[PDB]
Parts: sequence; C-alpha cells; structure tokens
Amino acid sequence: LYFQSMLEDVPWFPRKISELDKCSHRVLMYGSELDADHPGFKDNVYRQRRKYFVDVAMGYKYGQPIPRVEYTEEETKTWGVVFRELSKLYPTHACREYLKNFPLLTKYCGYREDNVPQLEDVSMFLKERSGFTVRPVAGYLSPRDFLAGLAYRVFHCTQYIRHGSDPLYTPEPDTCHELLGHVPLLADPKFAQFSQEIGLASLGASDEDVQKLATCYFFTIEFGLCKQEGQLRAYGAGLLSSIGELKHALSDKACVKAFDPKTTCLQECLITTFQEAYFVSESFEEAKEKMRDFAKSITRPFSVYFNPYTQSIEILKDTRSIENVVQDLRSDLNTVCDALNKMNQYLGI
Ligand SMILES: [Fe+3]
Repeated sequence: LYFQSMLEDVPWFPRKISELDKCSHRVLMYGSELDADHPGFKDNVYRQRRKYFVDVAMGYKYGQPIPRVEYTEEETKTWGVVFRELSKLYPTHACREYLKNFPLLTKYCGYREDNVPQLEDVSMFLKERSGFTVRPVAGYLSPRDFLAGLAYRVFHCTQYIRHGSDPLYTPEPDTCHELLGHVPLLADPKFAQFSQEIGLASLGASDEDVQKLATCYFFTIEFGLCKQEGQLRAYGAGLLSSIGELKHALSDKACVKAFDPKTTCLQECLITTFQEAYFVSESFEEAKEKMRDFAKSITRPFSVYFNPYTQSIEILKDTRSIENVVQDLRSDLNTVCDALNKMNQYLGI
C-alpha cells in the first residue's frame, strides 16, 4: 500500500520493456503532417511516401523485427548527396568515437552513397556493440516518452527521407539524420551509458525536470562538442548532420562554453539555427558523471535501477532492494579480486 501510493503521485513511466510500446505509439504529430513551410507541402508524391512510413511505423510491435524498406531512386540519391558532403568533413570534424564506428557501419550495416541502411541491421549492430536498439517511430513523441526510451537504451528513429529538392537542408529529423548523426555514437558504450542516464533521470520526474533533461539532451546528444587532445570535435547529431553548422561549431566565430547541467538546461533551444553557444565535455565518462550527479537534483520519492537481464526498471523504495544491489556489487568486486590475483599469478605482479 505504501509503494502503491508512492507511484500515484508521480507521472507514469514504463517499468517493463514491453510497456515501452505505449510510449512509442503516443505520437503527438505524425510524419505525414508536413509543416506549411515544408519543401514537400505541395508534393503529393512525397506525401504518399510520408504516409507510407507512418503506417509502417504504426505497425511495429515489441518482439517483431523491423521491416525492410525499399527506398526509391530519388530517396537514395538524396541520401547519397548527404552521405558525400558530410564524409568530407568527418575526418576533421567528427570525434574519435565517430571515426571508429563509421567504417564498421559501412561494413556491417551498408553505409554507402548508393544504399540506404536498414534499421534492423543497425539495431542488431548497436545491440551487439553497446546494447542499444532502434525503433521506427511514426512521428514526434513527447520529451517524456522519447527519454523513457533511452532509459531502456532504445532510440526511436524515423525512416523517411528528407525532400529531394534540397538534400543539404531539413527542418525535421529524417532517417539521414538518425543514421549519420546518432547511430555512429550509439555504438560507443560510454556514450550509450551517458544517453541512458538522461533517460533514467526522467522516469517519474516532473514535466519541468523532463524539459530540463530534454534541454541537456539538446546541447549534448544533439548539439555537443568534445575536447579530444586539445583539438575540438563535434559529437552532437545535429552538428554531424548539418554540414554548415558543423564547420561553424569548430570555427572561430562561435561561442564555446563548457557543459554545466544546471546552467545548460536553462539555455534556449533554437530550432532556427544557429545556436547561441556550444557546450563542451571532456569525455562521455565525464558527461555520464554530469548526468549521474544532476539526477540527484530532480525530485522524486525513489531512485531507479536498470535491470539489463529482464530489461525492466527496479524501484529502489526499500532497504531490501538497496541491500540487494550492494550485495551484487560485493560479488562483482570479488570477481575483480580474482582477476587481480590471476594477474599476479601469471604476470608476476
Ligand atoms: Fe537528433
């Protein structure tokens, strides 16, 4: 009864991976709902495709594999233009994590200019490498629902291609943005943990706090820089997608600051580019540390613990669940000691 009353005071969140379906289908604005200033607003042929990707995404259910999508010649050509113009900047703008996983994506997921990668290939790739998976989404989800996905290391992705009239421009996150922006970093473990941190911190949180985490998501996952060996590199997906803002964030005429969760979450997210400032993290371990610490400030009666074996959320409400966690850590520390002893036994140190 005590636990029942505890959850009634906080917003609903999926406690099982199967319950995440409720978040995936709560689309506030479907992809077929083109904006008035959209370059394909009068394109009936384009609207037909946008409606097609919506229906495909709406048909997705947990456990079922992501259906293969036959992209048209125009859509592949549009992908090809984006793929080339961004590849000319990556070895000088993208972080080390990006350049390490991108060739792997070319090998296993078919990242080419003459072929649009399928989500099912990407999902199996990410799961095997960082535990992340992707889901097709029919449109825009609330920040609460999208972040809830990250708590399970599930990234909701679009499948549609931007309008072919201008491949170097997109008002919305098309599949080119997802595959070339988010995916190559999702394959990195330290980044995956960092992305999952934001998600776990949103579970059961207030709308005000969720909006803050969404802002932190914006100026990191979407528009973030990382200092690697003095040189400045972009890791934000929004930067790795826009060829113009990518070179700008690493230019001299751009205001560059450091990622401070309490201050950054108050910064204004500008959809109409560019951004007023770009925040920098030293690493994805520090970034994870920044969100691991920031979650303490968010008000909720409990703390959450992700169970990767059952893909569920453990609510730490009593001393029993807490003691259970500590005991597991004592077992893991024992394994650490064993490895230490075996190292002394063989390496003589
Ligand atoms: Fe994005």
